[PDB]
Amino acid sequence: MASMTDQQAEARSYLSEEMIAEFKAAFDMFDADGGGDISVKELGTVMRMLGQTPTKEELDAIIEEVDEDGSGTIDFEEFLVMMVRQMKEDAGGAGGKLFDLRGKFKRPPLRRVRMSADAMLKALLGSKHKVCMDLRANLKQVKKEDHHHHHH
Ligand SMILES: C#Cc1cnc2nc(O)n(C(CC)CC)c2n1
Ligand SMILES: [Ca+2]
Repeated sequence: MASMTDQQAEARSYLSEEMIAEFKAAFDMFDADGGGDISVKELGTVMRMLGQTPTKEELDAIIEEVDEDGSGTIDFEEFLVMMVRQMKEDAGGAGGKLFDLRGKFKRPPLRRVRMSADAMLKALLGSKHKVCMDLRANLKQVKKEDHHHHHH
């Protein structure tokens, strides 16, 4: 835990103390059994609950690209990286788009599309979301060396 060379450490460092305190409630979003690991099913349930409707392949992919253990599983730090992923690409991503083409007040609705991490957390947490969403990034990014090959 001292030799920070993983993606979880980054996630933990890209957030803020009070915001992490709010993320504590994230376990309640689905609530497996009061203490357990979450899989594509459980996760897919919560995310489809916001109106979106993807495939298991989508769920696995987003977890796999961050899963260093080679097993998509959500967990203490594994959960954290998930939440940061949406805000990460929204702040500094390449190709990632919320499909928003109107940055105004009379803008389109939820549309059941990939919206901001803020909007989703507001729905997932059930309006408990009040912390300031600050993703520590800038106008700098590059290609990652992360590319896995395995099918389960
Ligand atoms: C629950 C949940 C959750 C948390 N963090 C995410 N970051 C993402 O990109 N997603 C989905 C789209 C909402 C990927 C398909 C995330 N779902
Ligand atoms: Ca895992």
